[PDB]
Amino acid sequence: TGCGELVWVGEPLTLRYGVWMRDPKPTYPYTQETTWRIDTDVRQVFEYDLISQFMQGYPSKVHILPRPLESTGAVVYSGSLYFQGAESRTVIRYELNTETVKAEKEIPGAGYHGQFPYSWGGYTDIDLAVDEAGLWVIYSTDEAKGAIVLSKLNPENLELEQTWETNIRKQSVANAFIICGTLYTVSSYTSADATVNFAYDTGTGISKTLTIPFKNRYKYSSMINYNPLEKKLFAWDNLNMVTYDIKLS
Ligand code: NA
Repeated sequence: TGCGELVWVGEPLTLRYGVWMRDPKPTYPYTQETTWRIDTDVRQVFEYDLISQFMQGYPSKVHILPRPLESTGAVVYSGSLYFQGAESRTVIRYELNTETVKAEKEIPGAGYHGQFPYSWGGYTDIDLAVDEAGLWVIYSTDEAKGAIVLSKLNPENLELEQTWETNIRKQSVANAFIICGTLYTVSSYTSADATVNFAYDTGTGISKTLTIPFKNRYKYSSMINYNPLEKKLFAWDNLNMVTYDIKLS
């Protein structure tokens, strides 16, 4: 089937100057092979029309954002860059082709700037994510006492269409990502032998503890972007982009 429960994650494979992203819902004038690189005051977004230009690193367009990014936890979705404004709980939708801020949204009650980071720290309080069902934001609040909160976002206007309060402490996991409507978290032990240790199914409200091995090289709050179009995990560890294959039940 197209979707299912995560049962296996492959070994990370290093992909041959900054974190880059592709659109899982490519929208004309862009195509599947359009790439965007965030140069890491993170404010420049470099746009490459072709994979050749991207690998033969010559950009086709440079965007200047109206404000800098809090972190690399941004996504490109349906022609827009969605990101968190520095030193804020504000998510911004920046339409890339028109260079227009189409929407801004305060994530209500969200902690930011070192309140609810992942276990390895950094300004990772708030993460944007994309899956088969659309656009998400992962965060926490004082109301939720540091438990991971997730909200499905309307990609047009950034309204919170639905919110779930999960039963896992955000600061106790190294990372999190959403596949087929299920939130998965990555453990934070000491070895490179991490695990996908928890799942929360937003379709049912059912959560459980898992033991899926997840290879991780550095004790660093990596930028993980699941790409539902490729059905692969993409991750940036401040040094390289890597891809994890997956298998769904
Ligand atoms: Na992420």
